[PDB]
Amino acid sequence: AMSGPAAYASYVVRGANLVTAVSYGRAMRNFEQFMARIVDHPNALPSVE
Amino acid sequence: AMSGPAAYASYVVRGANLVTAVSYGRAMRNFEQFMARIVDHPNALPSVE
Repeated sequence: AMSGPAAYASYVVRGANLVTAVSYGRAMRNFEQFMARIVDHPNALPSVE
Repeated sequence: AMSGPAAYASYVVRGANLVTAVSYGRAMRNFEQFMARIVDHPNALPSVE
């Protein structure tokens, strides 16, 4: 017996990646984390937890 | 005597322009108004008015 997930994780190109996917021809996994670290906390050192 | 602007037009790379400027090698002009055509309201034909 084991207990894992039941479904796939869903990744989809939503409203901010979809502009750079169309216009630049490059997209990114999870835009919201890249934006919330470059401009929101620019001096946050990479910690583990 | 003519009427004209008192100052220059501003363009700042703040916001979502700064993420793609750092992560990728490119940057829009007016990313926000450019976003409202592609994902916020698609298949709308260009009209001058």
